[PDB]
Amino acid sequence: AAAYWDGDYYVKDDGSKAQSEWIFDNYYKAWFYINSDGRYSQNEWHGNYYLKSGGYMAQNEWIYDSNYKSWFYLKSDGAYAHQEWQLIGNKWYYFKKWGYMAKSQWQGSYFLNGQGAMIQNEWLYDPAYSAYFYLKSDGTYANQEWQKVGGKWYYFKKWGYMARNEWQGNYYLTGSGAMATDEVIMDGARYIFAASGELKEKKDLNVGWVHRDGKRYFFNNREEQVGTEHAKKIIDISEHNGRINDWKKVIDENEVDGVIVRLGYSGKEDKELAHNIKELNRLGIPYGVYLYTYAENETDAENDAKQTIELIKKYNMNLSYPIYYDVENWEYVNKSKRAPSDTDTWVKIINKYMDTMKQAGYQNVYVYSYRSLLQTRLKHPDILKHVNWVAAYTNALEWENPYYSGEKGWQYTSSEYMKGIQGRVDVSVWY
Ligand SMILES: C[N+](C)(C)CCO
Ligand SMILES: C[N+](C)(C)CCO
Ligand SMILES: C[N+](C)(C)CCO
Ligand SMILES: C[N+](C)(C)CCO
Ligand SMILES: C[N+](C)(C)CCO
Ligand SMILES: C[N+](C)(C)CCO
Ligand SMILES: C[N+](C)(C)CCO
Ligand SMILES: [Cl-]
Ligand SMILES: [Cl-]
Repeated sequence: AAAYWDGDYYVKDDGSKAQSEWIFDNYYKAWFYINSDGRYSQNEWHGNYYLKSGGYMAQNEWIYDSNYKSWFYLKSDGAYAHQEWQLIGNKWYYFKKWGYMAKSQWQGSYFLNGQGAMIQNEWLYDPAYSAYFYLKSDGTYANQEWQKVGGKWYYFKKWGYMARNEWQGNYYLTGSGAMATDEVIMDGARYIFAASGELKEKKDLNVGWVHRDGKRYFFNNREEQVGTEHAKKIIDISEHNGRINDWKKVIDENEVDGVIVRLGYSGKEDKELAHNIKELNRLGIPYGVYLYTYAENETDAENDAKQTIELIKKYNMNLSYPIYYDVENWEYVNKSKRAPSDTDTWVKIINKYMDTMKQAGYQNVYVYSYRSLLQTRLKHPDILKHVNWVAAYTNALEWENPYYSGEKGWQYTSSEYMKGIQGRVDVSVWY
């Protein structure tokens, strides 16, 4: 025996201490870097190599470096992988310049997940491109082709963008991207598809707001009249519609009878509320208001009512339509919290909001929600008695409420285009 460790120092085959050099220890079967001070490197990098705790050079292994806040992979010769792909534990990883593992990002036509692994047979919504992509079996994005995914057909355009609300040859991609296999009503027409997706027939329809025999009516997509000649066209607006440049233009050109204006959501005022109220008041356009709730309990509900009342007085609101508690299956952007799923909690929440508003002197207060929620979570006599504005973007509402009787609204669309407004608009028929 000749060469040996002496504390932090290494004595070579001769009598001399190692200095500024790599040594291979046959006992450990490992490489070590000895520094200019004669001591082994550990828990640190030397050029392309990482020396682990105790000095051992990393080889064929992952290292997480807390200083760089990144994973690195040391190859068979110990050098860090960089600007290259590596197959490790039967998954593909990509290493960027300086060895940083790619994560939650594209590398050309491939996408690396939060763990660094190349994704395969997976949907990806990328906010950076504002669209859906599908990573195929080989990891590359679907491109200028059909893919059958989860038992349904989707079409991918140039650069991988999932087709939606559009045609591809004889096939129509619906809003979810899924190929139409039934019927689609659009363009004032009914499109009938084979179960296999090819268009079979188009039939023109009597639908929407129609002026007929000297009067105006609303027809649902089943070609059924909703209400009478006095049916009203009500839009609902928020900061999400942007700044409305010319309110009078919107009203006249689109024959709009009234507006429900977003107050905001629990704890925050809508950015366009001040402007919208100023203009609607100035022009004497009839309006009501709504608040999107993130309530979890009666305390939140009371706070919602307090907020509502504060805003009404602040902006001198003149309410021709009701105050609406907009109740949906809410979820925090960060997913930390979501709406209570039980009916009894919502009975408490909704009635606390109503009671608080009523005690404050506001007697024209109702609930808005979606048909699906009203059939399930919100299906209770003490909730339904307050519901007179229902959303269902369907061919007919086909929903009865035994607990409310009187004037009511059906929000039949969130995709209408109107003169004087940028982008899509929510519209209701009031009857
Ligand atoms: C491997 N060293 C000898 C350098 C340290 C472990 O005792
Ligand atoms: C090159 N080293 C000596 C640093 C180790 C094995 O490649
Ligand atoms: C691996 N890094 C390049 C990030 C540091 C070592 O030189
Ligand atoms: C170590 N990674 C998390 C980077 C990949 C292996 O699961
Ligand atoms: C290594 N690549 C990612 C380029 C191909 C594996 O499918
Ligand atoms: C999928 N895109 C082509 C749009 C970007 C990533 O390569
Ligand atoms: C594209 N998906 C099928 C994942 C849903 C779209 O909303
Ligand atoms: Cl390297
Ligand atoms: Cl619904």
